[PDB]
Amino acid sequence: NVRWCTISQPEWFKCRRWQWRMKKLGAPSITCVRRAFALECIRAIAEKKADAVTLDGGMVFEAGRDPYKLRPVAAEIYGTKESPQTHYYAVAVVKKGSNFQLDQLQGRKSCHTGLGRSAGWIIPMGILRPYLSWTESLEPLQGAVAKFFSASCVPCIDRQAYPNLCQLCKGEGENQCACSSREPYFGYSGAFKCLQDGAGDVAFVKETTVFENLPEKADRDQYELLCLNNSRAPVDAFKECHLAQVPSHAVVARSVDGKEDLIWKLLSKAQEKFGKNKSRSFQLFGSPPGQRDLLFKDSALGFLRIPSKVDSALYLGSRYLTTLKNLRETAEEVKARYTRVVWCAVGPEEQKKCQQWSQQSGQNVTCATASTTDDCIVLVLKGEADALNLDGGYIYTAGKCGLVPVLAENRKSSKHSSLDCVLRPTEGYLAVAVVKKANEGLTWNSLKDKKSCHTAVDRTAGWNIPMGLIVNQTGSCAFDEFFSQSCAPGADPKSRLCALCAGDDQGLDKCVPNSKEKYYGYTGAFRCLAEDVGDVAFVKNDTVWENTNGESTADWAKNLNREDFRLLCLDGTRKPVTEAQSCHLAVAPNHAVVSRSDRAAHVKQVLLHQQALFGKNGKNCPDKFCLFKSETKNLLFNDNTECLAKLGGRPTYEEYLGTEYVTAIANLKKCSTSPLLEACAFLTR
Ligand SMILES: *[C@@H]1O[C@H](CO)[C@@H](O[C@@H]2O[C@H](CO)[C@@H](O[C@@H]3O[C@H](CO[C@H]4O[C@H](CO[C@H]5O[C@H](CO)[C@@H](O)[C@H](O)[C@@H]5O)[C@@H](O)[C@H](O[C@H]5O[C@H](CO)[C@@H](O)[C@H](O)[C@@H]5O)[C@@H]4O)[C@@H](O)[C@H](O)[C@@H]3O)[C@H](O)[C@H]2NC(C)=O)[C@H](O)[C@H]1NC(C)=O
Ligand SMILES: *[C@@H]1O[C@H](CO)[C@@H](O[C@@H]2O[C@H](CO)[C@@H](O[C@@H]3O[C@H](CO)[C@@H](O)[C@H](O)[C@@H]3O)[C@H](O)[C@H]2NC(C)=O)[C@H](O)[C@H]1NC(C)=O
Ligand SMILES: *[C@@H]1O[C@H](CO)[C@@H](O)[C@H](O)[C@H]1NC(C)=O
Ligand SMILES: [Fe+3]
Ligand SMILES: [Fe+3]
Repeated sequence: NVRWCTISQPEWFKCRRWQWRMKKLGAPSITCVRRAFALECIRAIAEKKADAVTLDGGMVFEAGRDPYKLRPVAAEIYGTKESPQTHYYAVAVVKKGSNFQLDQLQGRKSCHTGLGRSAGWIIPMGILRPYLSWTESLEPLQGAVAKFFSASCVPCIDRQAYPNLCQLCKGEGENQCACSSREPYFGYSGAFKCLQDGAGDVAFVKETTVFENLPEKADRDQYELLCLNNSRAPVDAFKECHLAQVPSHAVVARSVDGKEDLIWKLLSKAQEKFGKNKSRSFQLFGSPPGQRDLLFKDSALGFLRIPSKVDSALYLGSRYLTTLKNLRETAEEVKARYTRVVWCAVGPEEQKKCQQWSQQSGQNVTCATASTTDDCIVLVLKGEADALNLDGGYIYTAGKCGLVPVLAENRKSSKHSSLDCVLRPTEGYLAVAVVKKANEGLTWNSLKDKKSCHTAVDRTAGWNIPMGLIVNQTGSCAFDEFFSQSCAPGADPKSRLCALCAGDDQGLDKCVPNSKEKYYGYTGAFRCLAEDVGDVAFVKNDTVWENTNGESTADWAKNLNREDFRLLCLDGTRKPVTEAQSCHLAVAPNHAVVSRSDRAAHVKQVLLHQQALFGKNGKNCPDKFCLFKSETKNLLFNDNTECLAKLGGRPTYEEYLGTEYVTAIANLKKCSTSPLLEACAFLTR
């Protein structure tokens, strides 16, 4: 049983018509909950009084927020049968023979589909905003818009407060300018009817609205499209004369106990039975004259199922998310947001370092925190954060979600002193497998059923290199059953890969992938080996050196003689820590700062500026703040980092990491699926 939320009597009548029509096809059953508007349904679903409803992108946004916390489980697909699309275009339709252009809309009368709707509100108001003369302190956007156009019809608007924005609305009193089918001028088709009846000079609807209302070209010849360059165009030239491409309408459900399986089941069979061109009796994507788009959009081809990790912000995307959120902020807030760089911190300790950086940077750098690196990637994707420095295996994940490399970590080399660190090339680190010397008979061959220590899952040295090699050599994909017990932060806490993880000093958050887990990272995985919790540690060369022989002042690593450890070589021999060059697993590319394509240049410029103040030969280091020092913790950047080096021209994730490593990651990735990887797949549609 799925409870569908309807916001009107004509929508309720279709649901009920769909409910009876379902029964004979066998499960699931559909219930028709009656509400008045979109937010009521949002609240109904959140309160478990209903299960599904289809919203427009502006509503999708609001439904994802607290305290609703709803996610889009399926999206409507538009377009043709052979040429589908899962987005649409917001356009401005004018009647042919008008002298106004897009700039000349002040003092005109307009038609809108709804307040806070994609094509009808959000999209057109982000374009008109310079013409608005909005002084944000005196009134809201609705107040600036009210004095911009003369009369109008924008349903859902406060009729009592902005009567001119409801003045052109064709509704009957105290139901006129309503947020549903009650107002005849509501919706895309209702907006077109407002233009067609000559009430408004322009209607803001989608690209197919004029095609669905005027079947013959002769009547369609009397309309035009206002383009962005302040020109005009014919209605079939929408793909060149639109305002923005907006993501399609999605069905939403609860994040927890959402009934998404039943919802999809029901949606799949309905679309297969009464879809577009499927039956004579019932049309799912077909609704009555005078009341279009009931439940779903009219002439929608079907439903595209959305991946579990994709939320409402991810579904909508940073581009739409910017424009929506930018309308909510002021010009100066918007200005300041683009200027500031928001760094993403993984964990508690990193956040503290970032906050110190922020205050020392005079709020030039701002922080955001996530508990994992993956969460931070997601925040970068959402636009909530701007950047973070990442290990190569995470860079793969970020690049597959479209983030690009900006600057790489560059430490002290053996050759140059000449060429500046910024202009000096990265050398790459050596991936090693370290053991205690006192456990003789431990070779690379005798590795099965031993205890292991990894920096984290998906990382280069602690994960991708040894597990990729082991999978290849075993010829199996069950890495969970290779070692007897491990500590690989990022695995299932109830699995055996988390079995040796410590948690904090209270022992909570065991196997978490951040600095609060005792055995996390380069430092923690060595510590795991050093304290004899595991038999092998997969880390880099530098870690062994930095944590032995008086280098580390930490009490666990303070009494460590470097001659008590060996390096397992891939030829079955052991070697001392001085011959890492002849005994390593692979060479890994250095950790780099990733960012979004449009933020990359700004982030780069800013990071160069910050490096001069707080870096290795920083002006404020070491008396004020040192960006690369974290008390051997490697918070934000590795403590050994000499500077952040510039990369070459255009490099993608594949170019930075390298074909061989990318393919190596690729083959290892076939053994297990990542939800985030599935979600980024869908976002790069
Ligand atoms: C595997 O990783 C190794 C570590 O990353 C790497 O060895 C490093 O190699 C680089 C260049 O290749 C060396 O850089 C050179 O450093 C010298 C100056 O070094 C001296 O001072 C540093 C810093 O000392 C201070 O800071 C530390 C820690 O913050 C404090 O403990 C210390 O008290 C100081 O306050 C120090 O690290 C060096 O110590 C090393 O060498 C001495 C003997 O010389 C040893 O007794 C000691 O245990 C340690 O091994 C040294 O005192 C500089 O003048 C040169 O121009 C150059 O920049 C690094 O020092 C070296 N690091 C270490 C820890 O050895 C290996 O190259 C790498 N292997 C491969 C195959 O890649
Ligand atoms: C684990 O095994 C897999 C499968 O053998 C390894 O992937 C293989 O990697 C090699 C080199 O990285 C690929 O070969 C290359 O092919 C190209 C184009 O044909 C050629 O120009 C290169 O010179 C090279 O020969 C090979 O295609 C690839 N195999 C598959 C099935 O993708 C993987 O690297 C191994 N893992 C680790 C950690 O070494
Ligand atoms: C912040 O950036 C501005 C502009 O580049 C610069 O003048 C200022 O000194 C910076 N402050 C810090 C501490 O980075
Ligand atoms: Fe819409
Ligand atoms: Fe690494």
